[PDB]
Amino acid sequence: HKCDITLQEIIKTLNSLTEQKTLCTELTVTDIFAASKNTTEKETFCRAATVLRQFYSHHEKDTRCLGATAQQFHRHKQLIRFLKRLDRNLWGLAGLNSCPVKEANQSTLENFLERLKTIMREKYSKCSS
Amino acid sequence: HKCDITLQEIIKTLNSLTEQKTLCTELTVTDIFAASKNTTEKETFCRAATVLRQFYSHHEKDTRCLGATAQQFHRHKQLIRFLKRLDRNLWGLAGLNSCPVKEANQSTLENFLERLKTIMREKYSKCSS
Repeated sequence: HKCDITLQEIIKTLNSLTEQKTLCTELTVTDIFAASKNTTEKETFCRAATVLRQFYSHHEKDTRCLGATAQQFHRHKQLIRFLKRLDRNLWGLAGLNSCPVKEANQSTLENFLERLKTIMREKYSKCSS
Repeated sequence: HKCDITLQEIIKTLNSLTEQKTLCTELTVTDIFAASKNTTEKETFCRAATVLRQFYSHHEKDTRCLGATAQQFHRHKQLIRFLKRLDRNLWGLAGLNSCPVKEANQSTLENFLERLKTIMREKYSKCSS
């Protein structure tokens, strides 16, 4: 499903995420957008899903991210919860579960989500205009 | 040719370009990096070459870019001259001349060159480590 409402759902989760700033948004994921050989939309999504799942799963109980204050902690749980939401939407959208993340270069989660946001709006615009 | 010295030559031209700031680096090229379906390394290069050639060719004698002072003019010619150098290196590297730039979203040349720079360092690292 390409022009599915799942898209607006990924876009809405992306929107919230790219605003929320917390201790963990500076940590790095494998820049699956540093490729030149390329894969395919389904692959691409499974891959972006793969790094995202690895991340929150590696940073759910991370001491560097848990936050000192209550305001910090709320942000982290919001981060983890929405990262899971993005993941849920991207897995079913891909319909894949096979992923060769052969990329070496890392990208901060922040700049990663910004790039995902762009790629998704490209999909969206191609689904209307 | 993948692990060719042509790579260091693209990387060196990229390095200079991403430092030089002129009136025209805020103008937009077709974000050929906004794709999800993907193409291939050869294709990718022909495409990045395609947008780059369209750009300098559309902005060589652009009134908005020519610059008032002498210092401004020097920068523009340096911009145009190196954009041509990047193009020369990317065309032969691709070995292609067929390009379907079906992307709608635009990216500022500045943020475009930064992304090319990243993709190229990925190639470079895969050629050594």
